[PDB]
Amino acid sequence: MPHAFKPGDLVFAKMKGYPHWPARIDDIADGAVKPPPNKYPIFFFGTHETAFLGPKDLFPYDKSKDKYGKPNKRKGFNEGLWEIQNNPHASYS
Repeated sequence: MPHAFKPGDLVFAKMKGYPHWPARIDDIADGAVKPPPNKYPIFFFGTHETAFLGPKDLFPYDKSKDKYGKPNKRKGFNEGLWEIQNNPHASYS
């Protein structure tokens, strides 16, 4: 059975106006800005941008990849598909 989301989990994350996007739940480094309550720090692969999202916008990657894991014209998307499949836990800083 599912647990709550934790750092390192792989997802497609949904933002208004964007396709479901390959991403991970990030850690929050000591001294780093914390998300709002009930929000997670989401790192989006390919763009390497961060937003704060709650679970309603988070789709576990294994369950969802057949639906959402297809190329897209949007900037950074296809790079992001490579990253989530091939090195999802690397430093992209």
